[PDB]
Amino acid sequence: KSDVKLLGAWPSPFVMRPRIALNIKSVEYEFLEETLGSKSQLLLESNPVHKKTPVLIHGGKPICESLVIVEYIDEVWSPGPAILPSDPYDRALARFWAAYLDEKWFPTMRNIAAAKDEEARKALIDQVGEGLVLLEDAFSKCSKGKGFFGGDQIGYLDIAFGSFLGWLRAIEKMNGVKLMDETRTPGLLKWANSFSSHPAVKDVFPETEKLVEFAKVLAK
Repeated sequence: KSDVKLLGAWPSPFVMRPRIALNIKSVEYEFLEETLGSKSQLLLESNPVHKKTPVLIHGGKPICESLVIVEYIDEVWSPGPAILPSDPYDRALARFWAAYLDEKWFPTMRNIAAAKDEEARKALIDQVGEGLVLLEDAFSKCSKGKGFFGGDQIGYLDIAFGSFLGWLRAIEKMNGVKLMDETRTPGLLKWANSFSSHPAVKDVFPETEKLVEFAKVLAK
């Protein structure tokens, strides 16, 4: 446990990702929580560049960036279940879509809240919805009719996309929209229960109402 420490604000999609990976590999670790109102001194010297979490500390060495940490964990604990696909092409697709999610989709969803007008807001929501259609199609190709983006087994892209599910539902609820439905995202609807119920996920997965009430705390 003391060999592996995870620095993280909570709740957070990015912090959730290494927690799931560690769970998949059955790795004991201590969770160091960053508390609201200040950056810890350990954070400031572990991640001096970005000053944010997650930071995995493995034998007093810091690894930053949530996806970089997931692949680090996959590689170091290579005995355990594979997190990334084994085929080079499948891995490239998995990395491609996680990058899309982090650089384009989630920033767009998070911008909804800051929209100035109802037109701007609607535009953003439409864009989040179109990204889901893209992700439904990616799920079809990646899953091959199995449970997960990773196939029969939870994988890297499940972790990247699933980490945001709680925030997707909160923003759906708070904006009064259904972005993920049976007509346009039937596979993702099913996968979202498979993911959130997964043994390596369910104890670190947030109640939607929790995140809604928490967004209201943050509003300061």
